[PDB]
Amino acid sequence: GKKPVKVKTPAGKEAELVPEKVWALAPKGRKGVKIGLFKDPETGKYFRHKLPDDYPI
Amino acid sequence: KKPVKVKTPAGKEAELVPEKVWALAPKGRKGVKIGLFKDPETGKYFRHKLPDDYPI
DNA sequence: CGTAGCTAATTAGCTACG
DNA sequence: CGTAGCTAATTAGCTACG
Repeated sequence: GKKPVKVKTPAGKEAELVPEKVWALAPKGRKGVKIGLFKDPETGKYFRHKLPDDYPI
Repeated sequence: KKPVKVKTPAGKEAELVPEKVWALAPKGRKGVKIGLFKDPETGKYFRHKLPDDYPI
């Protein structure tokens, strides 16, 4: 079970979505941010967003 | 559009035209003029100092 | 201090083409 | 039709000098 993330949707509302896919966006040598792929349940569209630094990848 | 004599990160010397130029200066100081270059050898970008007379 | 935008990975959502 | 190729969008640290 992948943990849900609290995100402000592109629509505007807040929601506890669970990422379709998770990966680390980082230039070599150092860690960067964690990016999750989300699907807006409302409009059906996709959007990316930063994840908490301690989110399990 | 004027070429600038820069030392590439690759190590070689080249006469390159900067894609983007601007002034990197704090308040009250002159600072420097910075150019955005692209190493033709590797395709890698790098910043470098431009002459103080360069058109910004 | 000060500006500017590349860099990394990922894929949906296009367009393009054979 | 099927497939291949390009971009938008997502972060923050990095680097250039004086």
